[PDB]
Amino acid sequence: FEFNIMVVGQSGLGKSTMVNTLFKSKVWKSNPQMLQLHSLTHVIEEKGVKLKLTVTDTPGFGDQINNDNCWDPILGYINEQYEQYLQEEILITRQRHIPDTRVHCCVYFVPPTGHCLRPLDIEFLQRLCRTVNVVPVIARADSLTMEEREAFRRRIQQNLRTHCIDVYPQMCFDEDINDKILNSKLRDRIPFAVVGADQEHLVNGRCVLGRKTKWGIIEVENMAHCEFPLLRDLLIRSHLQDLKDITHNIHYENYRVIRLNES
Ligand SMILES: Nc1nc2c(ncn2[C@@H]2O[C@H](COP(=O)(O)OP(=O)(O)O)[C@@H](O)[C@H]2O)c(=O)[nH]1
Ligand SMILES: [Mg+2]
Repeated sequence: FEFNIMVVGQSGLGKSTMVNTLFKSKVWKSNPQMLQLHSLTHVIEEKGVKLKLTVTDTPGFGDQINNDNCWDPILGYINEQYEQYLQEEILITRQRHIPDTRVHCCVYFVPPTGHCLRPLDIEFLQRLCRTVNVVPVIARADSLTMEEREAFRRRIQQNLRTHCIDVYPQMCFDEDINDKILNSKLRDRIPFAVVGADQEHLVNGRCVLGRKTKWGIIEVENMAHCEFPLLRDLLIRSHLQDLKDITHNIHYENYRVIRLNES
């Protein structure tokens, strides 16, 4: 019943706002200077299904002049959870339920530059997708027009293919034809053009999360405004269990194979 998300990206990309946008979404009838990793856990529920959701907010990388090996604090934390799960699994006397602190999905925030992936993003995504499920998003997508979001999305998809970045949902995990059709529609939308908002607003008799601009409000849970519902339903509803299966059966097993061979 445990599910762990981690937001990863440069500072000023709306990551902390996105953590609050998830934890206060209207899908649920239940309302609820950083320099280290901070995990926020809330045992949420939707329609009679209890879920212990944990979202780990990360400090900003890429803000320094020298950002070489800035991925190691994140890659080190992910491997720590694999190592702790492995040590609990190899004990002679084990716990009846091993606590699952492994990251089941990483949400990587791409700056809305409108150009393409930067060398920093490529190096981070290449090493992240090797050990964890990664779903990239176009951060603060409202800073780009609808036509610019689509063109920027396509160029990123081209960068992911040229640099061999297998992003969730990985095409090598679609067995059923129904999965091949549903996931192909998702990969066409990744990276999601997301917009975050932790502020509520009264919009004609409805309470909604949104960003207040000059000529209206950007309802973040409205598909006609942004693609946050696509990211939200993937993580919480449609692909929650599949993310946990791939984390356990693929990523953790790969870590286990390496550790037991070098031992
Ligand atoms: N245009 C736009 N601005 C946003 C969005 N989300 C957050 N912001 C703004 O970005 C600023 C910093 O956001 P924050 O969540 O702290 O970014 P973080 O450093 O990655 O955690 C805030 O002033 C927010 O108002 C968004 O979806 N669109
Ligand atoms: Mg933040």
